[PDB]
Amino acid sequence: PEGPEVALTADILEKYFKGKTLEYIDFISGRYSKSEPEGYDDFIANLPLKVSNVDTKGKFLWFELFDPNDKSNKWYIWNTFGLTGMWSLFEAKYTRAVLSFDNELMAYFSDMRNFGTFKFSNSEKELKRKLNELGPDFLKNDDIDISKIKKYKQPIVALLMDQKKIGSGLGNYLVAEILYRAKIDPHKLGSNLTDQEIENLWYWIKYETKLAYDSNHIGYMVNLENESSKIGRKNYHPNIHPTEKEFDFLVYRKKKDPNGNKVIADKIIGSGKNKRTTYWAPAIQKLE
DNA sequence: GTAGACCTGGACG
DNA sequence: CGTCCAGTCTAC
Repeated sequence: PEGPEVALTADILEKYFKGKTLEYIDFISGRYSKSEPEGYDDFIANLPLKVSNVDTKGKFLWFELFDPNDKSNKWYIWNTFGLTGMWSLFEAKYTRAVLSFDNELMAYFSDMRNFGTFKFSNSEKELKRKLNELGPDFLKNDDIDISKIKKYKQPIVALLMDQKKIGSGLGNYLVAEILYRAKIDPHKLGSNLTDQEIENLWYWIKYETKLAYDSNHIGYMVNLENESSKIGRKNYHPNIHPTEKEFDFLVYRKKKDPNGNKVIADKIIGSGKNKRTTYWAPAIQKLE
């Protein structure tokens, strides 16, 4: 669940559930079966509700609902995928939440590690502040000012993994692939990047996110792979055209890049128990 | 900057 | 068996 997976998932959810009426939501296992989500009791007390939209910003997804007869009464379902969260049209393994729509329609959210989150709110004010905590969506926003990179004396890989400083949506596999394509050493500080490197990086961020979004089976939303190939793709970053028809890992979790160059599995980011692995090829990515 | 935790495996020896 | 590896928040 990196930006592209969450965006595609929302598009599929919109295809199958926009305009549908939600009658009930149940947490059959995981964290929310042990302790209910924030705002759950009030939400259930207000069902049924019609789904007006399903949107995303970076890795954050949310459902917007309302009472047909009371268009003022607007509710939101906040959802975070974590590391293994997945939505599906069938009750897959690790199903945690079951959404019951009218006419027997069903939607399921499964999450093996249970790192995903759910929150219910009928406050648009709160949702807005939540969205403001996230930087511009790297996939959906075509006019981001990444030149802001230069203001940070931090490793470029850290700045890109951050969901607020420059933009939102990039995760561990996307950043590794983007820096390799841009030929930039992960350790390189944003403050040391040239304007030439900046515009180059921006190019690849768009290329990689769009390629990922257009893919049908990268592997992090397997429960909807059949649906992925039965729905189109919004034309984000209209001017960018990836040559490959399916996203492929050039360095992430690889022993060597496509040309035999050694791939290092570096521990640049995090500390203690939150250390992430950054894959890069020293022969290709340099500090220039 | 450094450490841990949330929670459940898969892959490997 | 055991040992790594696999988004985000909290605390000294």
